[PDB]
Amino acid sequence: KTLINRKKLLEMIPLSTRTIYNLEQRGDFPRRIALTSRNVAWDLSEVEEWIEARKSS
Repeated sequence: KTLINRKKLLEMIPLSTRTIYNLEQRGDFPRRIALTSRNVAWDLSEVEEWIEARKSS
């Protein structure tokens, strides 16, 4: 339903861009979506699900 940008993602998750990228490459963070070859975004629902999964470990 909703795609969020880097700024909103970093406002939600207190992590740096580097750590989030490394987590994505490890398969441990929702993969960014290339809206274009210049624009990226994250599915809000997947970010929330990742937060809950971290809360449940």
